[PDB]
Amino acid sequence: APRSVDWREKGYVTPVKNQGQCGSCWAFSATGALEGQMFRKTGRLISLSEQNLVDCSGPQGNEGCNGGLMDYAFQYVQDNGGLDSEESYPYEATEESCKYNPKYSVANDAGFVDIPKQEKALMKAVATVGPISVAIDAGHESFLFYKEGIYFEPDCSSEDMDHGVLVVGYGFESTESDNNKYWLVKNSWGEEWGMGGYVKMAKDRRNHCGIASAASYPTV
Ligand SMILES: *[C@@H](O)[C@H](Cc1ccccc1)NC(=O)[C@@H](NC(=O)OCc1ccccc1)C(C)C
Repeated sequence: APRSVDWREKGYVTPVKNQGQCGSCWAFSATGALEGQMFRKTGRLISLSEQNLVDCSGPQGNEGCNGGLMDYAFQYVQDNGGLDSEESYPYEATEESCKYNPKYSVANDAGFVDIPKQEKALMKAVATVGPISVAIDAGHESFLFYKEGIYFEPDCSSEDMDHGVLVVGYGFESTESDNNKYWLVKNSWGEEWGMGGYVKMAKDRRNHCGIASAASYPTV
């Protein structure tokens, strides 16, 4: 596979968004992965509605601001036959009744692919598919205050993930410890967080923070 991948340079990725004070990371991860696959198919990058998923994907198993799963989000778009754009169905950071309107749907998918729980398998998917939805253990003060460099948290769990994010690539950079590989991760905490809203997470370091444990993408 390539040593370095950055799907932002290919036009697959919208600007960093902000979920606010709502447990809806899973919806931002899902829209990001679907935004990439819709671009792959149509050549048009359109921001998609997280509020659509928060409000409407309950029947697939999601719980709005109280958590959810990207796979469930991908299931909703398939079962629902569409997903509205972000401009038509903007984000309110609160759970409301479903207001989906198919006339403003800009995205569809025919299911989703679960990536084996191997960092090598995740690398193959990022190199060939596009941005991938992943779950990580982000429940550490070090993650809140991250600014730059490769993020490594010794107390991160590979099995207790609590935060959905989007792998848009991977790469390397020389470091003190010679642990130079990283996943390029788009967060949904606004661009003031981290590096323009992005973080470089340690790659090939015992599945750090569980990044390969719950990876998937929509089929478009
Ligand atoms: C990210 O904003 C969100 C925060 C949160 C963590 C734990 C519990 C609630 C909310 N993280 C997730 O949604 C989390 N999902 C998760 O733990 O899946 C289990 C689940 C919880 C609630 C409803 C349905 C499933 C990420 C995506 C792993």
